[PDB]
Amino acid sequence: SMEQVAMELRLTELTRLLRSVLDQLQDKDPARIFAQPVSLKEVPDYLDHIKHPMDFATMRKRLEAQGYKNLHEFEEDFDLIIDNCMKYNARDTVFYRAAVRLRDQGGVVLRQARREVDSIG
Repeated sequence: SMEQVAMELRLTELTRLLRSVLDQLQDKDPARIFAQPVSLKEVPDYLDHIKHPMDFATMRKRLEAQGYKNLHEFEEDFDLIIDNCMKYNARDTVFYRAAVRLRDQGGVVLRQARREVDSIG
């Protein structure tokens, strides 16, 4: 149907906008602490601690399969990156502090993205 295609064009445009959002958030992690999944080889107990791991590469695969239906879903995954890190690592660690900084800096980007998603439909 023509409706199905119009829907698909909106998903595609959302995917375009989320890709740019993703790039901007990832620039706020110049150390690449959140680039890749936590290694189960190097942290064998990780899944005893963290039930839903997340990282920027895993978000990027979902993105390019057009697997985010709305900004809320995308934000949930971004928040997992931050929240997982702040639970697993202590406050006095480079990792915890990197999450805080990403959260604070990401807030600005996400604030405007929400306006753009509402605005452009």
